[PDB]
Amino acid sequence: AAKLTEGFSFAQLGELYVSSALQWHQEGNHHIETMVKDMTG
Amino acid sequence: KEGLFLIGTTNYPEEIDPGLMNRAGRFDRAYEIGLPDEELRLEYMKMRGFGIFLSEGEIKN
Amino acid sequence: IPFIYQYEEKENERAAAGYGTFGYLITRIEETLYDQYGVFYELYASDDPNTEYWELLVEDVRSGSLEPEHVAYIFEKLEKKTFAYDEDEKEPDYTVHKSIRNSVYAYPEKGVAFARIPYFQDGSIMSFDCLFAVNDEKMRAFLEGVRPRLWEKSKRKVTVFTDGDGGTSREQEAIVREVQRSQVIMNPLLKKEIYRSIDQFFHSDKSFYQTYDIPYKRGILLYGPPGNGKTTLVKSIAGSIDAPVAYWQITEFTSSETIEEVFQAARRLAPAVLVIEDIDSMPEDVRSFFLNTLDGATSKEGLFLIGTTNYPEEIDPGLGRFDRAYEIGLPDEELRLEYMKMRGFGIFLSEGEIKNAAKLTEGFSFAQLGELYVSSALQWHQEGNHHIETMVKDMTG
Repeated sequence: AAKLTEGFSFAQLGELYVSSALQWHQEGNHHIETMVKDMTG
Repeated sequence: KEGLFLIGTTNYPEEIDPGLMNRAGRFDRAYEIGLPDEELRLEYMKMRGFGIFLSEGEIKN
Repeated sequence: IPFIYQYEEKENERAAAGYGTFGYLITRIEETLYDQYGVFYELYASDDPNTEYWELLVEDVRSGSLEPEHVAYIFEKLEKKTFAYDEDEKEPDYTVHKSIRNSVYAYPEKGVAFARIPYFQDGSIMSFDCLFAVNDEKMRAFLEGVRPRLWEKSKRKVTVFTDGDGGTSREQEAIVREVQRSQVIMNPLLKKEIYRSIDQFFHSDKSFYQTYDIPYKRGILLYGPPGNGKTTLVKSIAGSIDAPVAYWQITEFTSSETIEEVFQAARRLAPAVLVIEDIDSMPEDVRSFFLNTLDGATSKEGLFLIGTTNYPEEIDPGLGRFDRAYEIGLPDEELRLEYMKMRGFGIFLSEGEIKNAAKLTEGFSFAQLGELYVSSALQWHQEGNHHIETMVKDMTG
């Protein structure tokens, strides 16, 4: 995830954390690769 | 300790400070409240009371 | 555990400053009310900050009403008489009557009594306003009655709010001219429509609003090209309504603060019509806040707002946040003709001459028909001759 987050601000890595946290806490599933690719686009 | 839930309103989303948006703190989701479609207009007219003086067909019309 | 101050007070040093005079006056006011009415009045406000019903008291005394009875003077050698005359008001009142300060008054049927107790300090003469009642139920009924009395009294008046640097200035004015509905010169179809709201809001039973579940408020915008007499029209509409009328004069001092003052003061006269002329003159930094007072989450009821603008563009950017916006154009032939009979052309013209003059005044504003009237009047009053056809043709050119 460090490798895929090129061009990411610290804030964006933070917003990634909160959004990735719910999913793991909601769906038992984090889906970071899906979420980094969706947050870039 | 323990939680403010903020709700902001605007008729002019263009004049919004963009810093407000898509952060978990500050406003993390925005929703558009748009003109009602026909099904919703018909729903509004019924609860509002148009049925007092309008027939079921006059309201549909 | 030790105490620094060990001085032991004479019992004479326990006395409360000012209480010996005040408690003595209150006791005597109560003894005197008992002697005259046979009941016991109790203090309910020792220096009442409320002014509304204290102003009703003064107007009651001033106008010779039977209801408030003069019970006693407080100090033998302070004033027993006063007069309404204040040189700062527009309309002087020369009424002379018994003083309010230095007096005790009672509304004996109401069970409520008033004493304005004088005292000396820095260096003027001031007073404690003291309110008495025979029991809690009468006190409450008296308070509940204040607003309906103020309402009836303000039907008979027009209240102007002029925004200033400190705040808004309230000014009551006599209804020197009453206005019948037949004197509202206006497009008949739209006159009919507006008066449906007005008659329901002011001249009917209020049950309509509860039956259809309809907020009890309204706001209409009257717009059109300049000189179309919008202002004279709104005053004419306002004058046809059997309810207090309040005019709000936007100035360069209008802020979100004066707005709230004016609306809270009008809302005390609810139901009332609130006239707002040239709402386009208000500063652009309060306009967002202003439109919220009419439709926001905490907007209130009881007011029928009527505004006028020449720039509908700038007031209600959604043009829509007023309930309805009506265009007032220049008068067509029949309106021009109603105008001429109401303004008094029939003084010096035959009916044929009026009909004709209505016909020749195409494109005339109401103001221009007015300026025609004054100029045509002199001639008939100066030369025995009116020469309207000559004067309309000369005023167009």
